[PDB]
Amino acid sequence: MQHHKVAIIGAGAAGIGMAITLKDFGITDVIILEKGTVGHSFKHWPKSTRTITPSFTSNGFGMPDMNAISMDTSPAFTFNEEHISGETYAEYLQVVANHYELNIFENTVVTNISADDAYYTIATTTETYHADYIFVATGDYNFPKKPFKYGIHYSEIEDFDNFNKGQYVVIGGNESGFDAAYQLAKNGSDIALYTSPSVRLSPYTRQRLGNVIKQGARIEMNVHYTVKDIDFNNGQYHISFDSGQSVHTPHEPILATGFDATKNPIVQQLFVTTNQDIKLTTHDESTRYPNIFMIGATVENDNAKLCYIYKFRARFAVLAHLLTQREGLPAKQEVIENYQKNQMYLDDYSCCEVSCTC
Amino acid sequence: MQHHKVAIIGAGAAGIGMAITLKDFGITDVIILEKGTVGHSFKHWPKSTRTITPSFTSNGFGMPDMNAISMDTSPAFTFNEEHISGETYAEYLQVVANHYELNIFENTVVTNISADDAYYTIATTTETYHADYIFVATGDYNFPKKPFKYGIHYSEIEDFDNFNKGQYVVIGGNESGFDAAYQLAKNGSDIALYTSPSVRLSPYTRQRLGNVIKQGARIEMNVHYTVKDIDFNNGQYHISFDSGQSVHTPHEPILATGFDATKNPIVQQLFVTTNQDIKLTTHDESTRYPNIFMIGATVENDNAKLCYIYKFRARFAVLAHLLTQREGLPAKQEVIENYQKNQMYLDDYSCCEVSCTC
Ligand SMILES: Cc1cc2nc3c(=O)[nH]c(=O)nc-3n(C[C@H](O)[C@H](O)[C@H](O)COP(=O)(O)OP(=O)(O)OC[C@H]3O[C@@H](n4cnc5c(N)ncnc54)[C@H](O)[C@@H]3O)c2cc1C
Ligand SMILES: Cc1cc2nc3c(=O)[nH]c(=O)nc-3n(C[C@H](O)[C@H](O)[C@H](O)COP(=O)(O)OP(=O)(O)OC[C@H]3O[C@@H](n4cnc5c(N)ncnc54)[C@H](O)[C@@H]3O)c2cc1C
Repeated sequence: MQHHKVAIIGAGAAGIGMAITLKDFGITDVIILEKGTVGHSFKHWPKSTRTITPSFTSNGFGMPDMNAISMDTSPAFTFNEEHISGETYAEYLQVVANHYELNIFENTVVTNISADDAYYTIATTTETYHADYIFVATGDYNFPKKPFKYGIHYSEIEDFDNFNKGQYVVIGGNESGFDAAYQLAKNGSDIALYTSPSVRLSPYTRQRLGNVIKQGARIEMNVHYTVKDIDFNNGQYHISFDSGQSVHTPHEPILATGFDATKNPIVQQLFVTTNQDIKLTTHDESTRYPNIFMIGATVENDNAKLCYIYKFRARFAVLAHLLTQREGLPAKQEVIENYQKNQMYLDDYSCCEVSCTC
Repeated sequence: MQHHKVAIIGAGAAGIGMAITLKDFGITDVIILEKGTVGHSFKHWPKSTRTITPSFTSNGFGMPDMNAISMDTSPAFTFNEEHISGETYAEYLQVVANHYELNIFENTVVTNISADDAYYTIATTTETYHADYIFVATGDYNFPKKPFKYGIHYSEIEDFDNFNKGQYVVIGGNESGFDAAYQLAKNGSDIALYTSPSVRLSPYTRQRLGNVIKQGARIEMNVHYTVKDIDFNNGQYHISFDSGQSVHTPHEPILATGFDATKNPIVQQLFVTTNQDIKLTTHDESTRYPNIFMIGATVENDNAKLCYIYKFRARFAVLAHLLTQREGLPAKQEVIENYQKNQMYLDDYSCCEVSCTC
């Protein structure tokens, strides 16, 4: 019934962060609608997965803990950990949501959003809600890319310890693929990795991988290979490539293949989704519906992929301000200045240009 | 002979960083005078010591790698490491010094600085130099606190592996003391730690310490003890405390006791050094001599201890600007704005107030 100012779809990193930022800009009539519980995606990381980005409570001197979604919070503070488990990060989001008294509705699958006269109407599996501004914060963890007949996606592994010691193949040479190799190899398995790469790799994964290898771990990498299909016959898996002889392997291959936000129905209803790409204005706004915005790790602008918390969280306050100006309210320059001083006001993508001189 | 604009005493983290920042503000007639080689202190860390602060190349999106001493550099970039060895950090400072073409004079022990009419005169063991502005960047690693008859200071250990497996005592329950315990315990020794503390500890050291302990390591901590003296008699070391029965131990105790910058002759000549405290103006300037400043980890203001790279490096550009204004040159607002945007313009200590809400 209520004519809410804001509805945020999804109570993940981006939705919780955005709700806190909106509060700082004086916007409190905000509901968050979540299909599972706060931090759903993080709770479904494999058990051993840790953030590659390290948490340190540098919050006082100009940059908040890189994994924090608000200026005054820090997983390193709450948990005394540097590399955070998904389970711990879910709890971080719960601790922060409880503290800032966010109005969140769990176990509510948003099914349809449409325009009415005075607001947007939000159909869910629970009840209907209404709001002026919508922040689509739905991510993509539930839409992993599974292009072949077989293969276990990284996102569907509960615990790499459940795999018996043996011979495994990993497809995708990225952060998750090398993590998969490292998790399996640390338990004594032999891994073959096929990739479309160690040069793009974060220090955390690079050092962990290098240490098990330096200690004799058997991890091999084949570097100019693209998988055509995976089939199962004659008691084993057969990986066929575009250019190259097929390969056979005893256990199901692990796919570190990525995800696709355009597969989300809500994204399809609210944005132009031309080609696995979500079209947004320079203010992260839908080009179809006004006052509908996209937030989180799925925001790409080909001036920045925004896939890290420390990147996508810098947009929150830029949108909160825009919202206050469209509402005819004065600019909250005390607040805008805190965000700017703490690296959380990315208003110009021209200066996201990341490159070191040596 | 030359009437230099600037002389920086010390080519450590702070001296190299300050020279690069001065260059960005258009001040290039800068000499750096170093008693050893670039990064001398780091080269004399114990071999196993790593920065507790993690390096990640976040440089593009508003905060440079926390261990970097300039905006456009990153040990994570150059070395693909997160927790940096002292040896690697020395090389980082050398790579950056070579790239920015700093004018550095190694193996030059500065012995005396005094006022002349048109500039300051700098007596060294090599030759005499002259400069308008002096940045005292001498640190304190060579003045460890050794208050007892015996004890091996943490800073004088080359390699914790050289200690035979056995029974050790560590005095001081801080980052270095817990590192000492962890290094010895990981090689199977039993450690007794005496402290004036795990709550102040960084995530990196907390997790490493907790892991060896969880794996059965024998590390014990006695928490309300102050060492009076250490003596050696009857084949062993005797630790006597203010309040408490003495203790006896077979090997020389390891002191994680800290350092004292006021023991440096150059600091004594240029600052009021009342009580292990160095008196500075709100612009890090000497209260005795104008245009003489203190930079680095030794700058404390009881509004901030500035003992971390990410803290003390934020003062560089504030001083560089002050210098340009005293020179009657226009404010370089392009530069001032880069520094401000990258968390490296700490002009007001009132906002160094570090405290998380949860
Ligand atoms: C394995 C892995 C490791 C990562 N490691 C790092 C790291 O080291 N550092 C870093 O900065 N980032 C990391 N990330 C990247 C990024 O931070 C995460 O993807 C993060 O989850 C992005 O946050 P989000 O809010 O955009 O999405 P999510 O956290 O996925 O939140 C989306 C939420 O919306 C909900 N939802 C979806 N559809 C609906 C609907 N129809 N109705 C209601 N609710 C819905 C979901 O249940 C979910 O909780 C990692 C990601 C992955 C997958
Ligand atoms: C063991 C240890 C671990 C640390 N870990 C971290 C970390 O995790 N993260 C972090 O941010 N900081 C860390 N630090 C804190 C701080 O960053 C270091 O102390 C750092 O060395 C400070 O840099 P500096 O330039 O002020 O001093 P220094 O690096 O010590 O530089 C001073 C230089 O001046 C030279 N010098 C001294 N006297 C003279 C003279 N008379 N004439 C010419 N040259 C002279 C010296 O040779 C030396 O090279 C750590 C420090 C120690 C001791």
